[PDB]
Amino acid sequence: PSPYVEFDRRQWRALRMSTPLALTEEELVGLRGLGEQIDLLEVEEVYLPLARLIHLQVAARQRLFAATAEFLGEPQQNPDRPVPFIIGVAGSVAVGKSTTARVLQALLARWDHHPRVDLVTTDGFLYPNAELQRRNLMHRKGFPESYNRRALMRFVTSVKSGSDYACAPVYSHLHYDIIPGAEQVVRHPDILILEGLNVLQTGPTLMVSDLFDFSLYVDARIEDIEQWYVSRFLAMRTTAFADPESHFHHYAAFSDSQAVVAAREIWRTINRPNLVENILPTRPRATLVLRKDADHSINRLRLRKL
Amino acid sequence: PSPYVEFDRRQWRALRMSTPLALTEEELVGLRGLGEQIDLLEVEEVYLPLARLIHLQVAARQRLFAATAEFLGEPQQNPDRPVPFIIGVAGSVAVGKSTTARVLQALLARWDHHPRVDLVTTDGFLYPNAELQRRNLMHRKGFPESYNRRALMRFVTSVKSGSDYACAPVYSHLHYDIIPGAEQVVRHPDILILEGLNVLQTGPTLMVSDLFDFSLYVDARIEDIEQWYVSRFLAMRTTAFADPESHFHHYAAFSDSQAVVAAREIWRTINRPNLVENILPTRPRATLVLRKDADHSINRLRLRKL
Ligand SMILES: C[C@H](NC(=O)c1ccccc1C(F)(F)F)c1nnc(SCCOc2ccc(F)cc2)n1Cc1ccc(F)cc1
Ligand SMILES: C[C@H](NC(=O)c1ccccc1C(F)(F)F)c1nnc(SCCOc2ccc(F)cc2)n1Cc1ccc(F)cc1
Repeated sequence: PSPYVEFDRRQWRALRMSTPLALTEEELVGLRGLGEQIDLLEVEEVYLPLARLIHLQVAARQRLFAATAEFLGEPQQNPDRPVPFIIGVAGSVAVGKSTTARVLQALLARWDHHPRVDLVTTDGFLYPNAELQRRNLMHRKGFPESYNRRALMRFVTSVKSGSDYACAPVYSHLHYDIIPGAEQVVRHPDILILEGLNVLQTGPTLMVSDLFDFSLYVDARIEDIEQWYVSRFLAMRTTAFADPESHFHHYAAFSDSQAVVAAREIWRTINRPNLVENILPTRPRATLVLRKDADHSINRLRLRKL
Repeated sequence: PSPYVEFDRRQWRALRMSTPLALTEEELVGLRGLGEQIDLLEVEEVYLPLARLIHLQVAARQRLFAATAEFLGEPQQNPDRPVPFIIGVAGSVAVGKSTTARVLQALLARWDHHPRVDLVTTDGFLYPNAELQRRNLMHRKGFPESYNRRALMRFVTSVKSGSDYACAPVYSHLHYDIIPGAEQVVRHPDILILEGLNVLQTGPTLMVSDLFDFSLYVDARIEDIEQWYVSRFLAMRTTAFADPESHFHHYAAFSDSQAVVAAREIWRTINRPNLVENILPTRPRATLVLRKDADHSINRLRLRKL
């Protein structure tokens, strides 16, 4: 006996969920438009039921806000609407956190209950390269201490406060650095998705996940993520690495075989250990774990018992 | 702005609040049953409203479980009813956690949504004195490592799993040790309250506060808790210390003056440092912070915005 309800591919797919849960052609066009060669069959058979389950929790939290406001005879110091409902998205580099997150942002905005949905990545809260250097942490980008934890906690707290205005900094992956002067403004959305390696990480004191209303961990066999990491790396030889401004131009194209080999070594030396030491242990902390098989198709969902 | 809604005493009192909330006389009689000279005016004027607020969260969770079971077309692997709703209660030694906990236990069982409310203290998860010897930890009794944290995690996990049967050990304060062979059995309650110094403490992997649905922190100025710790040590001269089976039986023989000196020492040397290091840093992780005046009456509630 476990604290999770477990579903295989078959039962999950088996949309007994008696909304004829099917997207329209307008929407499917829109969803192509996040093109990580996105498989619209998974969006409709898997991510749509998931947006639905999460929808039930957001709507529940919204009536609990109403009932509670009514009970407290709605006094001045109580807010006028619910604060943003915050979803955390965690997993290894290259498992597809960002794609999952973008898809949920899109699906969840479909309901009139919560149409304004924001997405922030914790990437924006890494220390600038210059600062990482000052601390001797360059070889540790994406490990817990390479993030300005205070700023990230201030950011999320302010969002949970129901501020009209919360600012995050912006990270360019192209430049391998924080963009000086850039800011993403978040203005009391109904939902805010927060995606990052570290979102479910444990801290001595108050931590970001203490402000999450729901959380998701994207999982896969460690070997399978290695393969996805390697492939994205070779593929980047065009798209990004090719660009002159790319911090990683000194790789831009140096033999497929030698790119495989370097990718494997960056994986084994940085990203894989960050996974074992720091990310995987946060897995049992998620409300929902999604396990994908070799070709990114979901084969197992574990959902915390309500 | 902050993540908290704040009430002072008068505001909380003002139960012109959308429902009449008064206790009946059979209720007030029952509530005297634990009447360590319980202030029954506070019980009806502060704790009743507090239990109502919590009830709203319990009932929300019950509906969400049903809306969710129906969306999932109710599978064999989803449980038939909600699993226990778990409330944590934390704060210093002598701050009145146990009283607080016992007053919400009886009050919450008032509603037919959730009549079966249990109470467990984490004291039952301290290592027995003998195992605490092997480890050189007798001087750290009540510090995070004096607990069998693995068994405490297993116990709370098993309850959140909806199992019919979960056993906690039993601590005797009289004998200053775990009673060998004795067990408290928990059998799928609607609500389980978990009271302890350590309930909201952080750790690297999964931690018990992950499995909570609501949590309370009982608060006061450190001066005042010292005053209550001291008063209770003196008072115990007559009561528990007087028992000849009392592990602290030699404390019965203490003059007032000697008792003040000794109590003041145990405090400023063991309990006060535990408060400052391990217990007080957990205060912002609570859903609700109850602050008490020197006289034991509540004077601030801080509640997390919904
Ligand atoms: C460790 C570093 N981490 C990140 O850049 C990073 C840091 C924080 C969040 C995400 C990421 C990212 F997804 F991009 F991997 C990394 N992990 N992979 C690389 S290569 C440049 C980015 O390339 C890829 C390749 C595949 C991929 F799936 C995502 C990004 N780096 C930069 C780097 C290369 C060599 C070296 F010796 C030190 C660093
Ligand atoms: C630090 C210790 N803590 C625990 O026993 C303990 C451990 C876990 C939870 C609760 C408690 C308790 F509240 F009872 F204090 C303690 N704190 N107070 C004492 S004296 C016996 C219990 O007396 C009181 C006195 C006041 C009070 F509010 C609660 C308990 N001890 C045992 C002890 C005495 C002398 C010495 F040198 C070392 C230890």
